[PDB]
Order: sequence, then structure tokens, then C-alpha cells
Amino acid sequence: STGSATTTPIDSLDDAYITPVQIGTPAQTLNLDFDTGSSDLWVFSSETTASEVDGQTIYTPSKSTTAKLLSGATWSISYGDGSSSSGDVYTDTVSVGGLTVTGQAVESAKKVSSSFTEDSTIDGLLGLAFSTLNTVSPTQQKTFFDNAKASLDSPVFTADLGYHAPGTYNFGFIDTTAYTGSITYTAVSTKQGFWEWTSTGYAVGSGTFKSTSIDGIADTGTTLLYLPATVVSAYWAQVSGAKSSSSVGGYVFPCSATLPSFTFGVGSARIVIPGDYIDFGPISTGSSSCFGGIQSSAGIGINIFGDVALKAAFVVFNGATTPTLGFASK
Repeated sequence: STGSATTTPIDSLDDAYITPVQIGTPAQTLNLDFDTGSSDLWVFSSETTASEVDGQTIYTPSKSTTAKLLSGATWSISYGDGSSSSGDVYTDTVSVGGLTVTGQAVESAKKVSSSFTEDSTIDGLLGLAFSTLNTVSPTQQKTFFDNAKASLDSPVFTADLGYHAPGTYNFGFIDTTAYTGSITYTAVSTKQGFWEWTSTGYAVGSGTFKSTSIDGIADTGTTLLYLPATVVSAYWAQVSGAKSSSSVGGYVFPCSATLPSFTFGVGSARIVIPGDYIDFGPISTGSSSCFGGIQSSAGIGINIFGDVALKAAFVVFNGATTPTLGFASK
């Protein structure tokens, strides 16, 4: 089997991407944030505290003939940005882009933090990291990908995120028309439950490539590119007037700037992030200070190849017995 679904930015900045997902019988379509940095499929639901719902589409298990309470199971998750959610668990039929999993754990939110409430466009998350990170207790549950894997034509999914445009998540096949050149594969460590890999270096604009190992995670659920302070300083030093602002929470730059590109290494291959991808616009409405899309990972504890990086590539998440990651230009 295979699946193919379009993923669409939630706003003009590509802050996140939503992908329609069918849950239950008859289908209830919710728009979920596919997150390769976590491993829970959770949804706004008929159980979510009413004051914490503001415009989201909810899953109502009582209206699904295939929903079953997973008795005694609870979940609770906290994300890197400080947001969180928790609740109980159903199993139900879940389909993405024509690919169906029966008995998928669908984590129903009883509580969500303010950041989720405030984002009316995101009806929940669909985790695509390794199932070892799943938070369901006392019986840990598998991700949609892990459940689908055996049925897939090939044990892979791909992320093809757009810059200010829709893109695609495919399951079970590699669309050879979706990228240019060849795909370069690189080793993954699953020790922390992430799609963790080591970039071979970077360049800023037309500058020389610096060969240096940068361990980080491929994380579709993180907006920006978070790299070591040395690398980030080298980037922003090439932008007149750029500075790190503790009051704003990172590097800012004059909105009048033209940003240089940023290149990262994948083995001997190179992925180029155009400068425009690094512009996250005014820090507040009407400001002439703009927020940067490359930020320091210092104090996160891990480097994160988030959407800013991933949307510059066609990315293969290879879930074979020995997982690997592939990157191609596009």
C-alpha cells in the first residue's frame, strides 16, 4: 500500500504545516501537524476542556462506530517550545492520503496549553518519530507510520514541504519526479527516539564550505533551524545590523536586508536554503525589525533541522531495519 497527502502552511510565514487526516467511521477529517520530532497522534476532541477550544475541528469518538476506549490508558506530552497537552486514548481507524491503519491509538485531549488553543488551524499532531517516545501509559503505543510499515510497498515516508506553498507527505514510495539529481542517504541514530543524523558542515552565502560535524534532528514540527552558536553567529555576521536580542528571544535583522543563503552538508552533498526562507518577518506588526529563521540551539540541548531546512529538500525518512535519512535538492 501507499498514501499521499498534501500538506499546507498554516499562515504566510510557514509557521507550521497541516495535513488532512481521516479518523473514525464515518470519517471525521481533522487537519493535523505531522511532527517527525514526536511520537503521539493526539487530537482536539469532544473531551477537550471547552474553554481551551477556539475554532479547531474536534474528534468525537462517540460518533465513530469503530472507536474503542483504550481502557486505563492516559497520555501527557510537553514539547520543546513549552507547549503541552494530555488526555485519554481511543483506538480507531486512521487514514492519511488513502493509506489506512486500523486500531491506531488516537490520543484524545482533555487539556491543551494556550499555544494550541490559540492556533485555530491545528486540530492536533501526528507524530512520526520513533515509537519509543510515545507517551501513552501504561502501555506505550505505536505511531501511524510504525503501524502502517508492514503494509507499505517500501518502509519509508517522505516530506516535501513547500516554501509559502503546499507540499506533500508520501507513505510507502519515493516519488522520483519530486526531486532533482540524486538522493544522498546518511546514518540515523535512534538512541534518543529522533531522526538524528550528522550534517557534514555548512556555508554562508557564497562563502567557503566549513567541514564540521553537526549532530541534529530532522524535525518537521519545529519551524526554524537551530544550530550551534558558532554557526549561527557566522551566519548573522553577514547581515548588516543583525543582532541577538534577549528581549525578542533570538536573532533579529533589519527588514530592509537581503539575507544570504545557508548551505548544509549531507555527506558529500549540499542542500542550499535560499535567504528568503530565513525571513520570518516583523517581530511585531509594523516593526522594521525582522525575526531570523536560523537561531542558536544553545540551551535547547540539541540541534534541530526544522522546517526552514527541510523545506529546501526532498527528505526521505527510511524506516527499514536500519533507519536512514535521505536528502535531495528539488
